[PDB]
Amino acid sequence: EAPNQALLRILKETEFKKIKVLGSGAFGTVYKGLWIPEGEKVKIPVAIKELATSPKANKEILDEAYVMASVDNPHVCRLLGICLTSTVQLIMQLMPFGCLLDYVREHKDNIGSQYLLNWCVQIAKGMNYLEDRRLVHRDLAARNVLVKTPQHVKITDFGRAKLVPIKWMALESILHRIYTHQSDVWSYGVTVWELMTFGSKPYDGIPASEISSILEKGERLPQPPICTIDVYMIMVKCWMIDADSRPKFRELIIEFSKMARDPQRYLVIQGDERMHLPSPTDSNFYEEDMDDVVDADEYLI
Ligand SMILES: CO[C@H]1CCN(c2nccc(Nc3cc4c(cn3)nc(C)n4C(C)C)n2)C[C@H]1F
Repeated sequence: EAPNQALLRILKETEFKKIKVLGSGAFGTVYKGLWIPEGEKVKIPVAIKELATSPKANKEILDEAYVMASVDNPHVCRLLGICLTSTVQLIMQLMPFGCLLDYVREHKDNIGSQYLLNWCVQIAKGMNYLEDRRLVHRDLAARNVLVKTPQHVKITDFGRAKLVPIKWMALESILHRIYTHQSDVWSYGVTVWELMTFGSKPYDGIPASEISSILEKGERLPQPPICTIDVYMIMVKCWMIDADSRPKFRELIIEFSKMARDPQRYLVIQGDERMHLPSPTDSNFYEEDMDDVVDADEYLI
């Protein structure tokens, strides 16, 4: 197929400063930082993913760097560059509000129908872009959707993307390890369920080995209280046994968009419309020298 002419930017260690730790797991650690390129007079807020050195872990991060440097969409996280130190670090855009999963849990009392439905549209747009680029995510979940601003979310975590999270997986994937854009649609349905329930764990208490049998019988995630039959019906269609019967991401963009034009007809939330989240039109929305700071989305070379 088509040659991948994406540019892999090699960044000097001296061009960026680690500020604090954002998260730490088995992979290594993610830091909040600033990237001050060449003689540009710009400070770009960045997230630095730093890898111990084992030949296997270095290949896995370079496989993720390959995919992440090959995407370019407002609703997908792109790789700004890599730094070749003794460790190997991925330079990414800072998503200051973290993962959408923790965001819905921490801010449920100020999350209205407008925000929820717009997030669904944005995720479907990012996913439809990945489809255009012939990329199967294989790990779509609310934990892997990051928040740039409460009004702007992006799909990330390409560590499993190709051309195991059982409770988010399609039945063909659990049983036969078959991954399609239609298996991503199933994971999209589960992600929406996570948003609509304000961060509830799917099939809470049920062990992962029991899921495949539960799905085969016909058991699915329940109707969230805020969901009208209109929204639940969509989630349900993402969980059909026949992958081809499931909606396409382009149809999900359309369906969630029609709904986002009249959000209270499709999601029933007490106190909705009187709820407000931070916006770039708020005071003190934007610690260091705030001079010459530019978001990665506006920094293009
Ligand atoms: C497991 O590795 C993950 C780490 C998170 N990730 C990612 N992609 C693109 C941008 C980005 N930036 C980013 C990540 C942040 C963040 C601010 N900005 N605050 C927190 C708490 N986190 C994560 C650790 C979830 N983070 C995708 C993968 F790199």
